[PDB]
Amino acid sequence: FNCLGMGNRDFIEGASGATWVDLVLEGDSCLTIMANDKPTLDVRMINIEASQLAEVRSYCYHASVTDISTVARCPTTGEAHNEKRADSSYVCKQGFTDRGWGNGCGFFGKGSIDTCAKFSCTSKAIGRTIQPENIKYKVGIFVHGTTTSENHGNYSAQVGASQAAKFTVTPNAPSVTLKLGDYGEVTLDCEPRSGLNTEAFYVMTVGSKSFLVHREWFHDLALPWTSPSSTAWRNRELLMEFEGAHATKQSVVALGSQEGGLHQALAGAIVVEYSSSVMLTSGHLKCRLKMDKLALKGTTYGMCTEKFSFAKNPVDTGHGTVVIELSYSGSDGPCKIPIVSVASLNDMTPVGRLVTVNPFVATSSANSKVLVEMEPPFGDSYIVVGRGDKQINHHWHKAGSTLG
Amino acid sequence: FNCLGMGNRDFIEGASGATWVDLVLEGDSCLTIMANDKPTLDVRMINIEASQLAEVRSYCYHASVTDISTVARCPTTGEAHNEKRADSSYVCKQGFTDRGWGNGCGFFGKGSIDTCAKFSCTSKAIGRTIQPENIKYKVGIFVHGTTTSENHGNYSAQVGASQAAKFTVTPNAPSVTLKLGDYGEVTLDCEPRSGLNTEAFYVMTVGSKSFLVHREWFHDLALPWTSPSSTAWRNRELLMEFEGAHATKQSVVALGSQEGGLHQALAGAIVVEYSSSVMLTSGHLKCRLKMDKLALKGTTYGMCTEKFSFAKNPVDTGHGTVVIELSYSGSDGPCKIPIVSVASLNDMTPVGRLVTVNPFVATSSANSKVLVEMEPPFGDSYIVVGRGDKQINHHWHKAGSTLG
Amino acid sequence: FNCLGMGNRDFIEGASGATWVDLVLEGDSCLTIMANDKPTLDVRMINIEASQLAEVRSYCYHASVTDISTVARCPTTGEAHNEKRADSSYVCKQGFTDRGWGNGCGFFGKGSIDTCAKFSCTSKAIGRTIQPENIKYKVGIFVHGTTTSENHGNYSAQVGASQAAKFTVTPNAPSVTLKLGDYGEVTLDCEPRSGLNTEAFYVMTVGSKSFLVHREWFHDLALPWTSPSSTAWRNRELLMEFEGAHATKQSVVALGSQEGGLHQALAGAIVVEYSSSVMLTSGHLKCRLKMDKLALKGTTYGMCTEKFSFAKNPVDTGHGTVVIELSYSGSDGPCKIPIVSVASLNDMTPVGRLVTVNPFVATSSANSKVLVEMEPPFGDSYIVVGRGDKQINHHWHKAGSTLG
Amino acid sequence: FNCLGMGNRDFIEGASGATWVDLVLEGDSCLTIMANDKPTLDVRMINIEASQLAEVRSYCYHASVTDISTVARCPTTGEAHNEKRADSSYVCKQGFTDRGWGNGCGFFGKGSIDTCAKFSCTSKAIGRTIQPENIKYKVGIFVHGTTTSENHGNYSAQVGASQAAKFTVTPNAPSVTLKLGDYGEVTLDCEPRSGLNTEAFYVMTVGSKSFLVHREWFHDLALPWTSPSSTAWRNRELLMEFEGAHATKQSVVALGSQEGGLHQALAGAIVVEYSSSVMLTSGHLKCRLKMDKLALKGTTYGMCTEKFSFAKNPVDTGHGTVVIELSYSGSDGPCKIPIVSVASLNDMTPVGRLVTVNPFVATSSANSKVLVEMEPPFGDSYIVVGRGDKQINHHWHKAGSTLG
Repeated sequence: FNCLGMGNRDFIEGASGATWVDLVLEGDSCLTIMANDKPTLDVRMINIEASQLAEVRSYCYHASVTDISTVARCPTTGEAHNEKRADSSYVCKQGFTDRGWGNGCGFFGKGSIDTCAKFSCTSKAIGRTIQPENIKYKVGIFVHGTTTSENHGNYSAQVGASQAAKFTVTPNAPSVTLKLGDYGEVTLDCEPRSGLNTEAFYVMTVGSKSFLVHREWFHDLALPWTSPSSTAWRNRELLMEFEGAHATKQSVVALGSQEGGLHQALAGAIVVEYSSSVMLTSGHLKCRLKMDKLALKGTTYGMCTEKFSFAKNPVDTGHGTVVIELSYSGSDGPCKIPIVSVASLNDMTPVGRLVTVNPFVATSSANSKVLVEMEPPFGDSYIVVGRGDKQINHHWHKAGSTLG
Repeated sequence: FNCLGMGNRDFIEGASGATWVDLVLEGDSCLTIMANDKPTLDVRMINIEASQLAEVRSYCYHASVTDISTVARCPTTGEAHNEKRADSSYVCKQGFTDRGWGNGCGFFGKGSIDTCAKFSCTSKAIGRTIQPENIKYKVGIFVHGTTTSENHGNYSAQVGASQAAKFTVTPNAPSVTLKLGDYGEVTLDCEPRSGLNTEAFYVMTVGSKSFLVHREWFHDLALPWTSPSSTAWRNRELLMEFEGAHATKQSVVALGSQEGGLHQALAGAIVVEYSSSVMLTSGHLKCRLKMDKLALKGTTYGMCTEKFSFAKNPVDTGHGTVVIELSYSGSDGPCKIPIVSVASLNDMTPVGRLVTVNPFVATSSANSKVLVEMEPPFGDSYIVVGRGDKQINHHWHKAGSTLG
Repeated sequence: FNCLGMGNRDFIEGASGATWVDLVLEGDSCLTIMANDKPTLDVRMINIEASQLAEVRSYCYHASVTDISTVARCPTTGEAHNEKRADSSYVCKQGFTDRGWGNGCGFFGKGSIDTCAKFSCTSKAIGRTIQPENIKYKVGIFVHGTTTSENHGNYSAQVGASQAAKFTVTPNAPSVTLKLGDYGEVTLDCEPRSGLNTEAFYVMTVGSKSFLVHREWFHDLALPWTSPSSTAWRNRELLMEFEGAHATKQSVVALGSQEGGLHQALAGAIVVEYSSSVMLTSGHLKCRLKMDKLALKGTTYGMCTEKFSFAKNPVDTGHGTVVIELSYSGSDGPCKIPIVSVASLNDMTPVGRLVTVNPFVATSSANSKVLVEMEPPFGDSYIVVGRGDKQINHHWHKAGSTLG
Repeated sequence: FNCLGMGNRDFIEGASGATWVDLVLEGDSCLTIMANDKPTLDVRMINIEASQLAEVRSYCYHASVTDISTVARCPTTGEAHNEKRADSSYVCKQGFTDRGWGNGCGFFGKGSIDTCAKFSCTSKAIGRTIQPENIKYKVGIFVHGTTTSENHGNYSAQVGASQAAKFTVTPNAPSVTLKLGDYGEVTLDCEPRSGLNTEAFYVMTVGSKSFLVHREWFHDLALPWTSPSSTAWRNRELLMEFEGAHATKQSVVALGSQEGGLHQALAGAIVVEYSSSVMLTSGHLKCRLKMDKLALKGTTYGMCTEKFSFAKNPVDTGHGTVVIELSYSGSDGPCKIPIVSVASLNDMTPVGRLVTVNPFVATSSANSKVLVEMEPPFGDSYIVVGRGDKQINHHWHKAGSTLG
């Protein structure tokens, strides 16, 4: 639900003195937001849920052809009529067959036939339309408070400490205030109506899969169709072959399923999960994250007085940061972790910066663990933890591409 | 099995003094052969049977993907190996997933994965090749002896009177003599090796249907294949999608059946029935029909002496002939029917001609029926039946297209 | 201008007692109309002329790319601007090139460029629309009066004898009365508005040829376009390739002509001649031909008394008629030609019928020629010309398909 | 001809103690080679020249159709023969036209015609094949001796100082020794036969452009063709339309040029310059560069004693290096430039490394300039130039991606 470890992570820095930041969150992106005097926040799109889908029409890709009958007349006795032309379920076709004395006619020549067969649809793809007002954006937010290697990405654990929440914004309720315990509150003013091209396509369901197809390409589809406004199948003939007629009988058969060809045409189309409501992969939700009522807690606790150790030594996170896990030996917590990223032990001016702002031991229990993410400078530096003569340190070297 | 009534009927006239005629018989054609002093014959291709088909290869159009497993390793610990790479039934694929502290790795970055799945073919199309020496042409022959409206097209009935037979010619036995009772014998010298382009294509079986496809188009088919010379499926990946991998697991699924797309590509291809042997629609069999030992029987019987009547009045057959059915009142048969097609009753010179040459009452039973086909001249003429003062007659007018 | 000899000739027979006949005349068809007590008429569509074509838009299929210039800036000095972006005749494109000390920049990296080139259209296809009210149908009519082998199909010659005319019908003037001398007058009430699908397509001109293209297919054309409502070429880039940029210069070239590809897409499209006005191949003009004021002249002249001869013996015209040319030896004309088509010389009842109704020698000059078309019965008949003991005759036999 | 500034530059490091290095040089790549105790070398592919191209065949894409004639005969008089069927330059076609009395025939029906027209090819595309033994690889080599900002990329200037050469390798002479003055000699053993897929395609020339097309796709081309083995155009009809024949005349015209459609099919095909010989864009030439007889000159000259200055301050080259230009005030040259890249002025241990190994003032003239490229460590360092109390220095900070 938060960012550390994700492939797609971006860092957004609030401008100087600004209590808010503009965000563009997408289906796959995880954003880490850092603003002056604010705890660091992760924000990520979880999903987009469109609920009230309405059918536009259906196409049969697999038809059933049964109950074939042919009525026949001799040459010169007029056109055959098959009484099944009265049943709207049946497809009928006028034809002719060679007749003569050998097959029951007094005259030789073309005898009339009329051949019918029941058409039913075995499998159909249903096209549905999305209404822009029935679109829920679900978003996860995480505050970089105290966490461990083990629990950092554990949602229920972070909810536990008032350090994460999930919430929904809709066109109708595009703004949400959510309290984060002692951190106070953040609001998100989003623009859910300018997030998705809702009506430039349909949701089409084909078997176990559903797609986002063009709504024009969908109309031009060459298959038998039904609408709410036309319950009877039209263009049924597309899925049927009237075979060669002979004497007084004629075969009629349905094509095999056309599903495979649909998945063919549906190559570059987005795939989406559909049950009662559709879940959209692609998100483009703009939001303003407001942090005027968010606070950095723990900024004035006394500094932890006892020794720390590295439970996990620093590793490059691949996001242009470095992360450690500390274990704190003391039982004087809650307390502020003295930690800085410096150029040398002889000069303690902070040159690196913390992503986990204001790292904090939050319990009086001994040996609790605290994960800290930071951005050391390029070249050599040291991570120095602890104060006075309890300090520990670790060298770091941050480099980039080798020669090439 | 014979021609009267068929849509596709041609008339072939033996040349003057010639005891044989060259014939080209095709899948659908019925030939009526008339030669000097010979009874009229119908000859038609019944079918072409290729027996000893040999597989060239098979293509899977519907695959089954099961037993998916993924083995995963952390970044810097090397490439994952999935032990299923040892099973030739499984398709495997190297991949990578984002790993870090959050999903069990001491280091952040791309962790190796190796994902396998069993591939089995649910439905395959089998391509077979025809051997030009294993091709039977089955042919029906009919002699225009005595027949009735009722029995004319009845094979067992004509076999009864020695007036029809069926027979086979092969490359190995391309000539057949067949006795036709008192009519004697006819031989057919055919050229079965110059009848079919046997090796310019394959017989391909797709579900319940079989087709004659190009043997080059068949090689270029993009599907997983097996040969007798390679029992293991190759190019299996064509019917599989390795889905997105995440952490330590990855989905793998088979495409749906591709059958429908095959019937698509198989539009202008010939359809053929295949069980143990294939039956070919298209025939082009050249034969010489030899009639030197065939005779017109009944040419010197006494003329029937009693009255005839028209059981069926003359009708245009649509083949440029006219057909009647006579009933013969006499019991002096077997006897020759006196019948001619003349310009007027005052001039009995034959101007029309008989297709049923030498019509004959073949029994002493009273009231037997005899069908007679003939070609009256254009304009007015008369069909005159009987001799002396027992004669009956019917006017005929033969016209063509109205003004236009 | 009339029918004898044409491939596409139909015969239309006025109904009994009817002074008018409904006609459907098409681009290629020639109609012979026969009505009771009326001279026989030929009617044929000559052409359809749409005049007031209006442009809908134009597409350039061959462009000229000239006067290329590139303006370049060093990395860190900002985006290059090419002053030709002010000229609407020029197409411009922002780019980048590798820069460094070696090519005049204090800094290494991507330097900005801006490259322009003049676009002019060398050859364009112009799409025009037809207005249904500006459509002239030109029609030729011919009356089967006296004609010779030589002059029968000679328009100026028939106009000479008041036996042919040409005339126009428009939506605005859909009815025309035209006098035919002593034959009186015929009127044609046509429906020019229900003759052509005028607005389901455009007239498109590509070089020396013009076509009737879909008006939707025409919009979707992927070429640079101009309208009367937009005089500047849009989508010019379609006919240009901006080549690879290097340092401070970049090549830009036009594609070659696209004309050939248009003729490719224009395969099944109708071809039409366009100059000031378009001439349409396809006609479907409905007319009522009214003959209440048309008369058969010559019906009561005295019968020609002298000998005729066959200047040309009877030949099958291939239209289900037979035509002769007579020479008339007498100088008693104008006079009625006694000619009939009979079953035998011993029975002069007319059984054949004249297409050239009331054949007539129209001059007192000796040895004038008169062409006569007729429809003899099937089988044998005679053409008997002259009266009393001056009569000549010719046998005719009319047959149809040989046996087959 | 050398690398500094190029977009595509790679750095190759000779292995420890190794006097040779394996290189893969490609059409666009520039390689900088650094080996122990050797001057740094740049090596780049300049081009690949295939000379002895042989035609395989030619296709006409633009035909000229002229001198049309039609010979015609009346129905029943037999087939027309056009005497131009004797000229191999003419394309002829049998046809039929409606004939009758109106256009000079005694009989009505289909009259025979035979229509011919001269075919000449206006423009043709010629397909040529490359012989793997006639392929020259041209290669530029540069030694990182003394150079200035101004002359570094100036070939004639570097040849001047024995610091660059160009040379050719062929299948027949795949190895080249080239002397570089006081630097000694380098040899390149290349594998020109394993560099290009010479015979998997043809060189096809279409107007002003030439392409590398498949040699199979080239055979299947549907255009009129000629080979050295068949000087007469075959399949000419592809570029001609025999228009509708009428009476005794028939139009015949050539299609327009097909060139545009070729450039269409030739989208993803490589473009190459062809005159007498072809120049190939794509190179893949493997070479072993041997440096056993190459030496670092100047390694034991006395250190320059006077002051340097920065003529150009250090800039990031975008290749993961930094380059400066020094001006040397002294006139004691030739002399060794003391220059090092250190962590701090208080610790002169070299931590950065020189790409311009052993930088050297090569003249006694005052104020000569010397360019130096180097790779400082990440973070802070200093470039220190000069010895004793004549030293100058410049701070450097090398960083990478900002937070994100």
